[PDB]
Amino acid sequence: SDEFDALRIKWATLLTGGPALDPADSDIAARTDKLAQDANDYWEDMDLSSSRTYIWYALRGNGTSDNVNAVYERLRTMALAATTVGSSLYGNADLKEDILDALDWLYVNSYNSTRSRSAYNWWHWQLGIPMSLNDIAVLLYDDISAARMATYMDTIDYFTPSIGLTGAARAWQAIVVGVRAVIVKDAVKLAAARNGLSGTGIFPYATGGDGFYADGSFVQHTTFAYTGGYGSSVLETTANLMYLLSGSTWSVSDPNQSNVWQWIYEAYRPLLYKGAMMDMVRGREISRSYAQDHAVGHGIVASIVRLAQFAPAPHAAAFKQIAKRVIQEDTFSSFYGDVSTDTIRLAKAIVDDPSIAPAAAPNLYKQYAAMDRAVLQRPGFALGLALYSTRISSYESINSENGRGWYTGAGATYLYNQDLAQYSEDYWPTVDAYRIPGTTVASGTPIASGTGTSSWTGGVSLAGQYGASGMDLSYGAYNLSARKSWFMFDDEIVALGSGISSTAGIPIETVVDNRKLNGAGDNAWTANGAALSTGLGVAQTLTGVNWVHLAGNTADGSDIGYYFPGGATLQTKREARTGTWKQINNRPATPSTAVTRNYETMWIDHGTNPSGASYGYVLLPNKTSAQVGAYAADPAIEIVVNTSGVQSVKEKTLGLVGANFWTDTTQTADLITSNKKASVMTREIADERLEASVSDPTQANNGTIAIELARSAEGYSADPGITVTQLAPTIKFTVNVNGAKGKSFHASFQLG
Repeated sequence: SDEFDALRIKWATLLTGGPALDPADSDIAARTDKLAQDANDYWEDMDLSSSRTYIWYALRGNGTSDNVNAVYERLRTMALAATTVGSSLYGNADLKEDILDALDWLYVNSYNSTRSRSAYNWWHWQLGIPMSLNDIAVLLYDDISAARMATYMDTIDYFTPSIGLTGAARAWQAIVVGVRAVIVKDAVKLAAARNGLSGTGIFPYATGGDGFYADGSFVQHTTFAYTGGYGSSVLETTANLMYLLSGSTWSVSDPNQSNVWQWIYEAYRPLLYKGAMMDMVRGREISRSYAQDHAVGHGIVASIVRLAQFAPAPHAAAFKQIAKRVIQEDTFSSFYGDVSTDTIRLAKAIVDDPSIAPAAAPNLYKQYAAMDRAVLQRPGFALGLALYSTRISSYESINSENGRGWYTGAGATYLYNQDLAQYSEDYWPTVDAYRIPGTTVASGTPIASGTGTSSWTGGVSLAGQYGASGMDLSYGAYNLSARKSWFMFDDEIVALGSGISSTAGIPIETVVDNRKLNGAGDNAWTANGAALSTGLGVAQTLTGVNWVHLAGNTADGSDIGYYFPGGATLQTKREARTGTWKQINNRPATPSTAVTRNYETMWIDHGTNPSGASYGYVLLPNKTSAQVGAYAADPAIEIVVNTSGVQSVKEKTLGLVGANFWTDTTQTADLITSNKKASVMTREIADERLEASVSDPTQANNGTIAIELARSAEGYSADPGITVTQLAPTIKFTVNVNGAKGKSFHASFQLG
């Protein structure tokens, strides 16, 4: 026994769950059964003949990387079914050998050094297949002759001998080289795998391009917000590799590894809601049926549980508290239902320990300046905002995936409440892709995948408790510009639109909301105190609307109210929509099964070729019909301004004033005066203090932002970057935003 053997065994346990994997545990046993059932299904459908042209008819074609990668995944499942203590296939000789025969046959007829390393899809050949093959080699190590292992490992070395890529691709490379290095016992290669994590897109914070940013954002493919997609993969791989090497001669020593803890607290936590990983950060992966928000969120908690196994104090303890909470929070899909059996074992250990208390739910407003995203987390709900600009692309669509992701990041609002299933349960293949909530578009018209020509995208954060965002809109596919803002307060999100103009000759509309209803599609809903019909297939216009109320899919915690300052005319419809995942993910493996979901869609028609059009609505989560009407009788927010120059909203109760200035000219909105493009929010406590935060959303002002507040102060404290020049009779200061990268600067003034 050497250290390599020790490592190999440690990885085996990570795959199998270990020798102490208790079969009495309801969930552990529930998993060790589906594993065999799936293996027997594959083992039964195999072609065990010696003249076979394929292992599985369903996956024939030794050239289509897609099918071959799937073949190796199946053989991986089978290997697991044969090595997981508790499987009704544990230690089966015929199964082990039938697997090794398949591998040899694949070596000679498909996966070998005679093929191009860069053939479509390079990912399968260099990362996908090797990751499965390495796992099979570890699991069936003892039943693998030297002759066989050579063909397996030599081939993997040919495809991925080194680590030289970035982000996920880089981390994936590390785990390929590392596990193999363990199997063949190459301390040099294992040292290189360890060192790979210090590379671009992983441990070190990115300031541009792919990687994790200091502000919490994550980007991949240069211009896409990807915390929930490639980010998840980077996390999982980095967590698995680090855990593997922890304590060994190759244990990660890079001090930047501590950044990983921050990824959890800053990059992932604010974007999780009762087990769901917000879709706005999952790129093209929203089009994958096997990766809807909760399934993905489960994988993220699985990594947290993994880190909790070796992370230093007090992170391990905190990770455990985080996982425990998410597991209890998610009553939609059992967490133990789709994570590794080893994750179940470790998870249960945390959940059953009384000394471990569930972490508190996040409560904040966060601006992810680096990826044009923003989130509001509160008790009972969460709002995610997806924007795009000259820096972040509208959406990503490659390899025939996410072809209808058009407006998923164009001022799109995502509301999370007690209806944990809203965005799962086949939402993406059935929702109207042209009517993503919160967006302003040319009816039934798409836009291109790419960055915009506007730099003004982002917002300001007030001490991480309240905030405001904005997106200067100007699509390239057709003519349509507008100023769009969102103001996040306690339990109200005010949305404002102005300068809505177009010469496209296409009806222009703004989507107030588009929600998936219950199976019957009969969610009650009301307008101005009057109930509206609940039937499906009914379109109807609501004119002179002050407020609307929609009942959620759950008795409590999922109602949504909508208040319209000044009243509005609403175009709506309630319909059953059918579609297939194949329609948004055109890959042979994608199920073509038809699914039907019900929706209540509401939008404002601005007509064709509007000029200076505008809208203003307030989202009121978790309020009953009675409460929405109560609000309407004395709304807490007050629109200060909604012109193409400035959009401002005031929240009477909290003393909050938010203002988005869109031009480089001196302008005023209530107490706030600005001389440049800026996102500003102030909070006033009568005769106590005046708080203020300011950002340069354009991330391009190389000078300052001159602000003036119509109040007289007695003193102040401020972030460096802010220089105060006057406190009386009015407040005056400048914010040095050169290279601020969209961050907010905070000042606090003492009032007499």
